[PDB]
Amino acid sequence: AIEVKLANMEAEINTLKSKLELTNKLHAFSMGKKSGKKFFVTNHERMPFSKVKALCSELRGTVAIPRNAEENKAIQEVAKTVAFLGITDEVTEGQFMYVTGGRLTYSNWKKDQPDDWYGHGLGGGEDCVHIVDNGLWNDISCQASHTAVCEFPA
Amino acid sequence: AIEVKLANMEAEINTLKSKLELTNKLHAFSMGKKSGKKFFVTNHERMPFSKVKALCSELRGTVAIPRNAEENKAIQEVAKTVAFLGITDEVTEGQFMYVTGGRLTYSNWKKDQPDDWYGHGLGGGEDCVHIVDNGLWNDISCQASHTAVCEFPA
Amino acid sequence: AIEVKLANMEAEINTLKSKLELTNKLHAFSMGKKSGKKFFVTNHERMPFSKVKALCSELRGTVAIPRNAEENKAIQEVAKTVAFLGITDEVTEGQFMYVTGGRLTYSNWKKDQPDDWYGHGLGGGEDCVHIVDNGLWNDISCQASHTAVCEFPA
Ligand SMILES: CC(=O)N[C@@H]1[C@@H](O)[C@@H](O)[C@@H](CO)O[C@H]1O
Ligand SMILES: CC(=O)N[C@@H]1[C@@H](O)[C@@H](O)[C@@H](CO)O[C@H]1O
Ligand SMILES: CC(=O)N[C@@H]1[C@@H](O)[C@@H](O)[C@@H](CO)O[C@H]1O
Ligand SMILES: [Ca+2]
Ligand SMILES: [Ca+2]
Ligand SMILES: [Ca+2]
Ligand SMILES: [Ca+2]
Ligand SMILES: [Ca+2]
Ligand SMILES: [Ca+2]
Ligand SMILES: [Ca+2]
Ligand SMILES: [Ca+2]
Ligand SMILES: [Ca+2]
Ligand SMILES: [Cl-]
Ligand SMILES: [Cl-]
Repeated sequence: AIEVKLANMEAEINTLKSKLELTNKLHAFSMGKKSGKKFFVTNHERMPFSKVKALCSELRGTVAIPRNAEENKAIQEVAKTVAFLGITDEVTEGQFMYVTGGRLTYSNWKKDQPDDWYGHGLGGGEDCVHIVDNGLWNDISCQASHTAVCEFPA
Repeated sequence: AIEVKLANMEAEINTLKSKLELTNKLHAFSMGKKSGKKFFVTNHERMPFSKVKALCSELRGTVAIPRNAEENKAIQEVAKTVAFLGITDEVTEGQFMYVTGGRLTYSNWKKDQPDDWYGHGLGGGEDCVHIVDNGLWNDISCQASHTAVCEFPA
Repeated sequence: AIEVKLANMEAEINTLKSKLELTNKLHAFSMGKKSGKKFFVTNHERMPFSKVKALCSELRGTVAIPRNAEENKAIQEVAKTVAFLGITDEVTEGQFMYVTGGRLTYSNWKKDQPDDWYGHGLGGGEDCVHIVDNGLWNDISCQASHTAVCEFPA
């Protein structure tokens, strides 16, 4: 009966994997994931950039990144407040890179930005980026606290 | 002792099956499932009727079908926008059927509806049904795009 | 093969435990849970207090309890309507205790409340509590039906 039990166990585990996969698809759908599109999610909590990265990473996701107007819109609609984006120029001042690697292609900066401003007193300039209400971008200090928005694959 | 190891693993599996069921109930609850009532959910995506059916099927659910005043209002509030219902007369004009079978019973038509309007100059007349923000019903082209709402058993 | 197959299943089970934990974490995150803080969830259903208690228990949570003004507002924002709180004076009239045990360490009683009113005609005085307008408290009949709001640990 040992082999029969082992064979049933494999079947129990497989059925469980299948149901968990279904749970995951249903949750993404209920959270607004559009067919074939990447989806964004937030808990509406503000925190320094390093905390957003750590949080999304814990969720097996990454800090939200707009690759085009459509996604930029989706992120602002999900965030409903100023939120960090997975874009920074910490590695080399002036050159913005996606946290997941690579130079910035699409951009949607506000007029007169980025400006690596120091007048905020949080020490240093501005090497992180956040999306404001109207969808335009601004470089801000990575120490500032803004809404955490994580992104999950299409 | 393999038999002992196997028994303990079976216990672990049973615990995970209970935890996953708990996850499922908490999620249904968080998305508004009322006790002893069917559960309606949407990702707020508009799409032709053919896709709504496909998406809901992939999630092991069906296109939302209101069977009474209670459910009509519940679905209304979930969609929050004009959404398709699982009702069609595609087969035989004038004979609206439930995507899951049977002739239409409960209905909440808007004054002058159905009317199988062809004036939309798209394709045929109107063989699908959607709910307006007012909660009423209207037959519409099955190729128009409206919010996708799926339903799960009570 | 047997022992090799069994070892693999231990790995399959452990992998599933981690994936389900990740799923639970993302869901709490999507339901608004803030880092290191407890969170509240509701399906927006009104029901008698005993129903609320049994339901939250089934979800492995407890009936929502404000421990401070901060949490009191949180509950108020999630419920959006009048909701029951996990506080009652059923054991000893006049002394409200947390359904989880212990005397109140924080209260936000409305003026002229608690009054253990009998004029409601449901029978008995008022031994339960619900948060009303402005986030203020009022003792109400446990027989009355109000929004179910459950609490889960930080
Ligand atoms: C939220 C925002 O845009 N903040 C910017 C700040 O980063 C800096 O550029 C400053 C220049 O004086 O202007 C501010 O408006
Ligand atoms: C949303 C809605 O009701 N659309 C209807 C359309 O289906 C068709 O019946 C047309 C004929 O006049 O009238 C419109 O108002
Ligand atoms: C919803 C509410 O506050 N109900 C209270 C009721 O509990 C009782 O105290 C009554 C006495 O007159 O006053 C009402 O305002
Ligand atoms: Ca720099
Ligand atoms: Ca910079
Ligand atoms: Ca700036
Ligand atoms: Ca027809
Ligand atoms: Ca028709
Ligand atoms: Ca019509
Ligand atoms: Ca009493
Ligand atoms: Ca009392
Ligand atoms: Ca009272
Ligand atoms: Cl910085
Ligand atoms: Cl009572």
